[PDB]
Amino acid sequence: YQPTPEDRFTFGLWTVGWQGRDPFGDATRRALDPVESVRRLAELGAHGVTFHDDDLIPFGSSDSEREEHVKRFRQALDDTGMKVPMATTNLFTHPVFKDGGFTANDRDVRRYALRKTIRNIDLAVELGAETYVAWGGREGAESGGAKDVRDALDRMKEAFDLLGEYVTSQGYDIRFAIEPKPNEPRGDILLPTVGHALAFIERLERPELYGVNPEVGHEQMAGLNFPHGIAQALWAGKLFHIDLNGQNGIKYDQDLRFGAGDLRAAFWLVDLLESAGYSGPRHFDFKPPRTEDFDGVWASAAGCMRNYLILKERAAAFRADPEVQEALRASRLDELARPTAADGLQALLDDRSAFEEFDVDAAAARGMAFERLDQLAMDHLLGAR
Amino acid sequence: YQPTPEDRFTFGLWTVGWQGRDPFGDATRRALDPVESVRRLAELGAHGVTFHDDDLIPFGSSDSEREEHVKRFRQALDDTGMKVPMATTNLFTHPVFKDGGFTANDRDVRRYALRKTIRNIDLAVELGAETYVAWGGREGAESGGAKDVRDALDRMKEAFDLLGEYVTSQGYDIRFAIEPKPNEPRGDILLPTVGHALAFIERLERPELYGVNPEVGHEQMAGLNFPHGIAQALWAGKLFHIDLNGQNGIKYDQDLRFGAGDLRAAFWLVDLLESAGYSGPRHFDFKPPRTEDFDGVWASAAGCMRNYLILKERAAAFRADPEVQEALRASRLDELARPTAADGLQALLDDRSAFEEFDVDAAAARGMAFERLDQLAMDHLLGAR
Amino acid sequence: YQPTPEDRFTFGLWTVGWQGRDPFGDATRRALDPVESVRRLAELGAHGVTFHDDDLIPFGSSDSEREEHVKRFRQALDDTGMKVPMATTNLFTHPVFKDGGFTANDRDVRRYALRKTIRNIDLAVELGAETYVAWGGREGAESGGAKDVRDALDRMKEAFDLLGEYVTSQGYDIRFAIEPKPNEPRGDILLPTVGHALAFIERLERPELYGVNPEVGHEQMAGLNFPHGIAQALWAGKLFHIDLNGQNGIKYDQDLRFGAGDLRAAFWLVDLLESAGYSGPRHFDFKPPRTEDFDGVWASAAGCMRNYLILKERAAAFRADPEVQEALRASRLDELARPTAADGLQALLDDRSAFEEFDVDAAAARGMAFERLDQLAMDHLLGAR
Amino acid sequence: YQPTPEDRFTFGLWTVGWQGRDPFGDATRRALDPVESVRRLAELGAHGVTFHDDDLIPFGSSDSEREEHVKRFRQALDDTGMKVPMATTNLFTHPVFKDGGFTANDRDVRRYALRKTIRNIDLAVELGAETYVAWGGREGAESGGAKDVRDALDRMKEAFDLLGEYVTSQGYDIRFAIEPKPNEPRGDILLPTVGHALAFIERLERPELYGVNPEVGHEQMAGLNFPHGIAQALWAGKLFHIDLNGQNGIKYDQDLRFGAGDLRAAFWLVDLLESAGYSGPRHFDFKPPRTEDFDGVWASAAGCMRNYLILKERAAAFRADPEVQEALRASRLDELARPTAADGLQALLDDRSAFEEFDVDAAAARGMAFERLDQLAMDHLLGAR
Ligand SMILES: [Mn+2]
Ligand SMILES: [Mn+2]
Ligand SMILES: [Mn+2]
Ligand SMILES: [Mn+2]
Ligand SMILES: [Mn+2]
Ligand SMILES: [Mn+2]
Ligand SMILES: [Mn+2]
Ligand SMILES: [Mn+2]
Repeated sequence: YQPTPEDRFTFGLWTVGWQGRDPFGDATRRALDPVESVRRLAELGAHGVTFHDDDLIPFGSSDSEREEHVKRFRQALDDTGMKVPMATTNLFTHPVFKDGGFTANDRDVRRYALRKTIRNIDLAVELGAETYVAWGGREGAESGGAKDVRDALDRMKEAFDLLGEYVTSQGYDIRFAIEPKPNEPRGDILLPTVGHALAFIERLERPELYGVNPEVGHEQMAGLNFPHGIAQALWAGKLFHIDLNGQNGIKYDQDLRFGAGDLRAAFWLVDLLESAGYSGPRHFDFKPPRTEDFDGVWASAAGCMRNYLILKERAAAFRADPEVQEALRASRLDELARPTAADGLQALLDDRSAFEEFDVDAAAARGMAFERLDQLAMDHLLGAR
Repeated sequence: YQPTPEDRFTFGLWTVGWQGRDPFGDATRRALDPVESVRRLAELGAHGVTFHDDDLIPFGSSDSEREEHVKRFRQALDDTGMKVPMATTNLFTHPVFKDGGFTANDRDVRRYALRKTIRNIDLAVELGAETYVAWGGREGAESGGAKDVRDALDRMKEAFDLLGEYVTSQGYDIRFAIEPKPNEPRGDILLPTVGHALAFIERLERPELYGVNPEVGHEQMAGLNFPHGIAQALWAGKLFHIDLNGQNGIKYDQDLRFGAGDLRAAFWLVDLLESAGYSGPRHFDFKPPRTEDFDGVWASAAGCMRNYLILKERAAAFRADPEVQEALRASRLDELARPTAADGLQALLDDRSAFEEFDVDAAAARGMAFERLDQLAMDHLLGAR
Repeated sequence: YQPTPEDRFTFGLWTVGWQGRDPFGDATRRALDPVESVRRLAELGAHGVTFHDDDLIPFGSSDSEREEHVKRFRQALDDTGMKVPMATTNLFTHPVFKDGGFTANDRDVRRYALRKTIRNIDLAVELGAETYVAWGGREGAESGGAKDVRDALDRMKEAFDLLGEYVTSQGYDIRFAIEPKPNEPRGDILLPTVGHALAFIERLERPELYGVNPEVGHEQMAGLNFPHGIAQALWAGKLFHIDLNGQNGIKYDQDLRFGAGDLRAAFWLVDLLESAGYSGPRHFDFKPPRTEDFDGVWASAAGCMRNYLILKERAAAFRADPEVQEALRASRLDELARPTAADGLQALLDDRSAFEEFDVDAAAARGMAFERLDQLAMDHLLGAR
Repeated sequence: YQPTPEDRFTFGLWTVGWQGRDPFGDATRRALDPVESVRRLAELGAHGVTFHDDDLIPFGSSDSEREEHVKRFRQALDDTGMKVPMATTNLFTHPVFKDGGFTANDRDVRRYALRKTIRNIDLAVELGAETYVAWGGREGAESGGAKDVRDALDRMKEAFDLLGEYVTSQGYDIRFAIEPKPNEPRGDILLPTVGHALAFIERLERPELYGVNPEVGHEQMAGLNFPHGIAQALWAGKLFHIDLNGQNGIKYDQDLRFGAGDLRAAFWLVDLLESAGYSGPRHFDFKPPRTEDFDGVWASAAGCMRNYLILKERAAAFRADPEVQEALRASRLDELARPTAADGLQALLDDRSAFEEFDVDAAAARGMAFERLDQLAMDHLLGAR
C-alpha cells in the first residue's frame, strides 16, 4: 500500500504544518518551513501540495519577502517533482474578516477580500494550479438580525461573478471550487452543504467556471452521507476537487487523518471515486492531532495515503467479485440503472401493468436482499472472504 | 392572536388525524373522518386542508368508494369555505414502496409510483390545489451497495420530468414542490436538504415547474439554520410552499406544533416570511403528541396558528422600532445590501482604497454591534422592551 | 467465523421477529412464531433468545392461552438447547403507557406497570433468566411542564426499590439491568445515558441488585463514545448485560446489525469486552431492515455474529502483536495504569520534581505517538499488516 | 430587569476577557486587565467573578509578580464589593496538558497537574471561594488505543481523592464541582455528561466533598435536555455550581450569552432553579462573539443577566397563574408527586385494582392535556396571556 506520485495524493501546507492551537490550547509544535513540508511529503510519496496565500507568504510581507518565499518554495517543488494543483485564499484568520470576506457587512472589507483573492489567483496560475478553492468560513452569523441571507447571497454571487470575469479577462484555465461547511467558526455558515453550494453555482453568470470542493468531515458535521453528496456532485458534473479526512459525526471539525472517523463511509467514498473515474487530486485537509510530535505528523500523513490505498484495493475486489456481481443483480442494482419509461409518458399512461394490473402485494413481498449484499461488502472491507 | 381564513393557515388531514402510532407504540386515538377534521379546523380559523391520496381515499378503494369519499369531503369544504391549496401522494406507507417510489430499484414499482402520483394530480386539480408536494421519504438507503445515487438521481429526474410533461400536456397550472428530509425512515434520504433539492431542480427539463416545500423540523434534523435555508430558497425564487412545525435539534422527526422546538428559529422564520412577502399557505405538518385526546389535538392545532401570529406581531414590532432601525445601521445591515463593486472589476483592481491603502487594522477594530442588535430582538420576542 | 453456542450470542424475539412497521410504514413481513425464531436462530449458532412479556404471550391472553404459548416456547428451547438468559417487560407499546409505566403521571398506571413487570419476573425466573432488563422508553416528556423530573425520579426509585424487595422476598438470584436511551419515542427520556443510569442506581435501597444494559445505538444517539461508556460501566462493576447493534450517529434509533454503523467503535467495543473478560450474553437488539424478506432476516442475524467474531480476531491480534505492545509503551499506556501518587499526599507536596523542578517544556515536547498506534490498530482491523 | 448583587450573578474573568481567538481566527480584542473586568462587571450589577489560576496570574509568574497580580485584584474586589465564589485550575491551555492533567498518560504530568491545582486551592480559599471547579477538558482521546478508560478513571479517582485529602488536612470548607463536557477539545472527553460525573463521584472516598458544575451548552452538545440533567443533579443533592450560556444544539461549544441558543430550555432551567430554591451563584461561562468590540462585550454580559431576570419573572407568573395550577392538576402533575405504593409491596400485590380489575382502556383513553399546559407556558414566556 505504498503511495507514489501517480496516486495524485496532495496535502495542504496548513495540514502537516498545523502547530496544534485549538480553542482551549496553545501550540504543541514549532512552525514548519514550507520547504521542509514539501521535502517530507515527497519522501512519503505525495504528488503535490496546496496553500492558502498566508501559508506560503506571511500576511503583510514586502514584495522582496514575497519573492524570496515563492523562490524557496519553487526550488523545493523543483528538487522533489512535487506539483501545486490547487491554491486558496485565507479569508478567515485576520480579524478584519471577523464578519466575512465576500459577505462582510462592511463593503470596504468585501472589496479587500476580492483584491486579496485576485492577487493569489495570479500566484496560483504561476505555480500551475488548475483549481482555486474558496472556503467562506467567516460567511454567516451567530444571530438572526446580523446577516440578511438574501443580501449576503447577492454579495456572494457578485464576488464569484467578479472572480469569473477576472480569470476570463486574463485567459486563465483555472476553475473555482466552493467548499461548503455547515458551521464553525460561524454559528451557521452560508452554503452549508454540497447541495446549497451546487444550487448557488447555477445562479452565477458563468456556472461552468465553478464546482464544489466537498470535505468528508464538513458534510458529516451536518450528519449527512458524504458518498451520497459526492454522487450528487458527480451527477451535476461539479466535483472539481475533494478534501479527504475523518470525522466522528456531529461535533467540532476534527480533521482526523483519512480512514479515521467513519471508516465504512471512507470505503464507500473510495468505491465511488474509483468507479466514477474521478481524475482530480486526492487532497487531504487534515490535522495531525496536537498530541503528536513531528514523527507523528509524518505517520498521520502516511496513514492518510495508506488508508486510501487499502480501501481502493478492497472496493475494487468487492466490485470484481462474481458473488458480489450476482448479489447486485439479486438486489436489482441493474434495474435501478434502467430508464423507468423510455417508452414515454403516453405508453406509461396506457400500460395496465403499471396500475390496474400491477400486483402490488407480489412486488411488496420481493425481498431486496440488501443485508446479504452489505455483509459481502463488510467481508471485503475486513479481508474476511 | 385569533386566526381567520385570511392568515392562510392550512393543515394536512394526516396532522390532526394522526392516530399516535410510533416505532414503539400502538394508536392512542381513533381515526378521524376527514369531514370532522375540515369542520373542526374551520372552527379554529384555518383557511384550508391538504391531503395525501391515501388520507382522503383508503388505499385499494373501488371507483364508487372513491367517488363517495371525495363527495363527502367536497360537501365539508363547501359547508365551511375551507380551501385545498396543496395535495401530495403517499409513496411511503405501503410495503411496495419499501425501497422507494420514483427511485425503487424495481422498475415496475417506479412505473406504479408515477401512475399513483398522476391519478392524484388529476384529483388535486379538481379540488383547486395550486401546489403538488413530493416527499421522497423512501428514496435512499441503509447500506452503501443498495443504492447507486447517480443512477437513483437519473430515475428521480426521469420521474419529475414525466410529471412535468403530464401537467403541461393537460394544461394544468399546478406546480411541484420537492420536500427534502435528511433521514427517517431511510438511513439516508436522497435530496436530504433544501440545497440538494434546489440543485436537483436546476437539472430538470422544465425547472420553472418545480420548487421546494421545506419543513422546519427536516432542516433542523441536519442541524441546519431553517431561516437561512428559506432565505436561499427565496433568493432562488423557489419557495412554492412551506411546512411549519417544531423540532428539538438532531433527533427523530418530532413534528411538534409550530413555535415548539427552536422558538428563536420560529421568530426569525416568521420575520423572513413576512419581510419577503411570502404569499403561499402557512401550512402545518405537525403531530399532536400521542399523549393527547381529541381536545388536545385541537388545542395543539390552535397553538400552531397562535404562535405564528404572536411571532408575526413581535417580528413586525422589531423591524418597525426606530431603536432597532438605528442598531441595524450600526451593524451595517444597510451596507450588506449595497453592491460590492457596481464600479466594475477594472475600477476595483485600480482602487488603492481596496488594497494598498486599505487600513485592515482600523476595519478590524470596528465592532459589529451584533449583541446589542440581538438583545433588542430578544426583548421584542419576549415583550420586554 | 462460525458462531457456536459457546460464543454466548443471544437475540430478542422482537429482533428477527420485527415485522417492519416504522413511523411512516406498514409491515413488510408476516409475524414469526417464537418457535420458528428459536429453531432458525439455533441453526445459525445462537446460544439463546430473550423476550418482552408481550412478545411471548399476546397482551390480554387467558391463563390457558398463556400456558400454551409458554409450553410451545419451552419445547422449542428443549428441542434446540437454546437458553433464555434475559427477559424484560413491554411498558411502551400499549396506549395505557403513553406517559410512562413507572413514571406515568397517573398513579393507577404506575401500579399496573409494577404488577405487569412482577408477573413477568416470575416467568423469567421459571425460564432460567439471570438478568431482567428495564427500558423506560415512555419515561420522559415532549414539553417542560408535563414532567417534574425530581418527582419522576422519586417514582422511578420507588418502582425499582419495590422490584428489589420482590425478588429478595422470593429468594430469586435474578438481577436488574437498566437500559438508557436519550430520546425516541419520548422527546427526552429519563436516565438518557449510561452515566445517568449508573448515578441513579447508587440511590436505590439495594444498589447491588441493579446494573446497566447499555445499547450501542442508544449512546451513539447522544453522539457519545460507546466503548468509553462501557469502560465506565465495567469500572463501576455494573455491566450486567449489553445490547449490540449499529447506528449512524445522531438520528432515530436505526438498530442496524452489529458491525454496521460505526465499525471502528464496534472494533474498540469488542476489544474492551474481550480484554475485560465480560462473561455476560453477547445480545443483539437489532432490526433486519424492512427492505428484507425472511432470507434477509436470517442473513442479517448471521452477520451480527460474524462481525463480532471477525472483530474479536482482529482485536486479539492487535493486542498480541509485539509491534503494538512496543507502540503501547511508546504512548505510555503502561504509565497510565500506574498510580499517580502511591507515595501519598505529603510525599507529592514535598516532591520538587512535581512542581518547582518539573521541566514543563521537556514534558510538553514529548510526542504521544498515538497516530502510529492508531494506524497499527487500523492495519489490524483491515487485515493490512 | 435590572440586576443587583443580590441576584448572585457571577462571570469568569475568561468570559468578558476572551480575546476572540478560535480554531480559524486570531484575536479581535486586546487583553483585559482583571481590575477593569471587576470594575465593569460591578457597574452592570454583577455580584462576583471567578478565575482559572492562569487568568489571574500569568503562567510562569515569579512570587513577586504573583503577589502584585493578587494585590491589584483584591483592591478591585474591595473597591466594588465584588465576591469570588468559585475558582478553578487551567489544566488545558499549556501544551504539557495535551494528553490531560489528572489522566495524562505521563505520570509526571499527572503529579504536576495535582500540584498546580493544590496551589490554586490555597489561593481560592484566601479569596473566599466556596466552590472549586474541575473541567477535565484534556481528559480523553481522539483514538481508541491512546486511552484505557478504566485506567484513566482509576487515575481520575486518585487525583480527586488526593484533593479531598488535601482540603480535609487544611480544614478548608471549600467543595469540588466536576464540570462534564462530551467533546472538544478532545475527540471524546471522560465524564462526558452530568450523569457520568454524578456516577463517578459516588466511587470517591469522600463523595460528600464533590458535586457537579453543569454547563447549559455542554449537555446540549450531546443533544441532552439541560433542565432534566439539572433536575437529576438536584435530586442527588449535587448541584454545587452551574454555568449558564447558550448553545444551538449539536456543534462546537458556542458559549453564547445566556438566553441565546435554546430559549425555551433557558425558560425551563430558570423555572427549575427558582422552584428548587437553588442558592448557588448564577455563573455565566460565555464568550461575547469575536465580532464585538468592548462595548459589545459589556452589552453581551448585561444580556446574560437581563435574560435570566425576564425568564425568572415569566416562570414565576406561569407557576402562580390559577389557570396554570388548574392545567397542572388536569395533567396529573399532582399525582406524579404522590408515592406509587406507600401501602407497600404486599398491598400492591393483593390490589386487584392494580391488575385483574385495572381498566387499561379507560386509563389509555384519558388525555394528558399536555399541549394546553405547554401553550399556557408559551403564552407566559412570550407575554401573550
Ligand atoms: Mn475540516
Ligand atoms: Mn477543507
Ligand atoms: Mn417532519
Ligand atoms: Mn412535511
Ligand atoms: Mn435501539
Ligand atoms: Mn435495546
Ligand atoms: Mn462551553
Ligand atoms: Mn464552563
